[PDB]
Amino acid sequence: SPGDSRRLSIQRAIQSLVHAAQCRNANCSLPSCQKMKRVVQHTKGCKRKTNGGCPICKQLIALAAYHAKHCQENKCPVPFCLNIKQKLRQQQLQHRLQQAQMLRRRMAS
Ligand SMILES: [Zn+2]
Ligand SMILES: [Zn+2]
Ligand SMILES: [Zn+2]
Repeated sequence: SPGDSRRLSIQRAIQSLVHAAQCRNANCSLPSCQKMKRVVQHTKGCKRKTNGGCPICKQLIALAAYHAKHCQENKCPVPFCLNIKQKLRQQQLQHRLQQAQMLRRRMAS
């Protein structure tokens, strides 16, 4: 199916990013490693990242989002993973504040 196929592909890709983000063997021989490593090296070096429309970083922040939802790794070296977790904490802070606001409106004036 086209559904199972996309999912497979995304999960193979995230698995390869997780590998390549921490791989320190120039002697590594996983076929995907070399290309993913480069994309990861590039992000370390790219200052503008997505705010500046860099097309590589724009693609791996979308990949990291698929990854970060599940990631439990505290010092995760996948590019943008920490950012996506920050963004999620902040959505929750804001949600709590919406809940406070609801109670406050009820008592207001
Ligand atoms: Zn490797
Ligand atoms: Zn970039
Ligand atoms: Zn992560």
